[PDB]
Amino acid sequence: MKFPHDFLFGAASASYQVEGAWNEDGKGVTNWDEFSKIPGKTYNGTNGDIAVDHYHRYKEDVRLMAEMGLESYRFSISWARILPTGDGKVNEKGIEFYNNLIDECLKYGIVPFVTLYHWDLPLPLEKDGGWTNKRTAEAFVKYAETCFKAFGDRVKHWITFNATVMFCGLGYLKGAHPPGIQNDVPKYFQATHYVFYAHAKTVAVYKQLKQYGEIGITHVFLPAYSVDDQKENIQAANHANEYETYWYYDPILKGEYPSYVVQQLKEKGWTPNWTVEELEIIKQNAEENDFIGLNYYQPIRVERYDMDIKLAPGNPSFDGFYRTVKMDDKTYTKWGWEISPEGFLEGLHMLKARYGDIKMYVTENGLGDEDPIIDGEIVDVPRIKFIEAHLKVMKRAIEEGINLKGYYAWSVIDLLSWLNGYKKQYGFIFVDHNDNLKRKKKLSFHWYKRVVETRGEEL
Ligand SMILES: C[C@@]1(C(=O)O)OC[C@H]2O[C@@H](O)[C@H](O)[C@@H](O)[C@H]2O1
Repeated sequence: MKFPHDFLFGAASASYQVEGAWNEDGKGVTNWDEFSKIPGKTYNGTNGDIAVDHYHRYKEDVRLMAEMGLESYRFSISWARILPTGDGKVNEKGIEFYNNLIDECLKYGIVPFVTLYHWDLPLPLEKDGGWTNKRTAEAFVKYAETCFKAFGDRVKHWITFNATVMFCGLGYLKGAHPPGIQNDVPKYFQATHYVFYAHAKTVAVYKQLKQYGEIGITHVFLPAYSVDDQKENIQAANHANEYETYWYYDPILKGEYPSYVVQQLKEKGWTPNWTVEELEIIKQNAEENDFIGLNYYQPIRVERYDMDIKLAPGNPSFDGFYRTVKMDDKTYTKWGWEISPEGFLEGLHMLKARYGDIKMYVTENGLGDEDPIIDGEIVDVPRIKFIEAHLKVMKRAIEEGINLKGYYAWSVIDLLSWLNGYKKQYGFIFVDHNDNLKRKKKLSFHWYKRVVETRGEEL
C-alpha cells in the first residue's frame, strides 16, 4: 500500500480519438472532422468518424474500467457536442451524454478528471482564426462555464487545455494539425498566448463559481538534456527548455512569460499582440491553479546546430539553433520515442526547482506499440514494462518529496492516434477492428488492476 489514498491511479482518453458519432445527436462539425479527409494528413486516411465507437458503448467501457479497479477516468468533452457552433445555443443532447458518462463512472466510484479542450475545435471557430483570435478565447470561457454549470456538482477535477505545444505548434509551424499552417511563428506564439489567457480567465470564472473542485492546465512535459558536458550543447538544452518548458509553465505557474524568450521574440519582431489586461488576468490567476498536468513520454537529447562533428542525427528546431538526436546507448519505441525513466526523474526534479511544491498529476504516460498477439490474446508485456518503469520513478519522486498526486496511463482503451492510425496502440483494453470493434482485456489490464489493488508495492 505505498502510494497514498490521496493519489489516483487512472487511465485516459480523448474525445476525437475515442468517441466516433461525429454527426450524431446535434454535434457540430469540428476542425478534425474536416482536416482528417485531406489526403496526406492522417495515416492511411484514418478517421474519427467512427473512431473506436465509445459514444455508443460508454456503459461497456466504464464497466471494464471498474473491473480493472480504475480509480479515475480522464476524458475530454467535445465542445462541438455542447455548443455546436462554438457559441450560441447549447445542445441538450450533448449535455445528456456527458452526464451519463459522468454518472456511470460515479456508480463505480471512478473519479472523473475532465479535459475541456483536447484539440477538437468547432469549425466556425477555426474559420474565425482559431486560437489566433481573442474571440475563440472568449468562446472557450463561455463553453467552460457551460460545462461547470451543467457538470460541476459531480465533476471536481477539471483540465482546461491539453497539450497546447502540440496543437499550436503542429497547427502553425509544421502544418500537421489543423488549421494546417506552416512556418508562421508569430501565429504560433500568438496562439499560445490566447490559450494561456483563455486558461487564466477560465480559472478565475471557475473559482467565482464556488464549486470546490480543482482546476489546472495539462502540458506536454518534454525535458531537454544536453547530449554531453559541452558548453555549446548545454546552452542548446537551456534554450530548448526555455522554449519547450518555460514558455508554457512560467505563464501558468508563475504569472509571467519567461523574459529570455520575450527578449528574443522582440528582436525577431515575433511578439504576440498582447494587452496589459490579458497579461494581468494571467498574472493574477497564476496563484489560482490547483495543479499542473503533465503529459510525459520522453525527454529530448540536444546538440547545438553547429555541433554535428563535435549517435544518429536529429530534427532541427524551429529556429534552427539546436537539433534533437538519437543515441546508441538509449532505448526507443518502434515509432522512435525515447524510453527514459531517468529522463523523467531528473525532469521532475528540474520542475520542483523552478515551480516549487506545485501539485503534479501525470495526465498522460504510456507506450505506443504494435502489440504481440498470441492465440487471440494480447500479451503486451512491453507496455507493462514501460508503465512499471515510470511508476517506479514516481514512487521515488514521492519518496523524494515531489507532490505527485495521480497517474493516468495513456490510453485506457485502444483508440485513434491522430497521425499514426489505429496501429499505434496505447490501451489497456484491446479493440477488434476485424470483429465489429469488440473489446478484450489485454495482459496489461490484469497487471494494472494488481498495481492499483496493491497501491504500487512492486519494489
Ligand atoms: C500524440 C499521441 C500519439 O498519438 O502519439 O501521443 C500520446 C498522446 O499525446 C497526448 O499528449 C495527446 O494528448 C494524446 O492525444 C496522445 O496521442
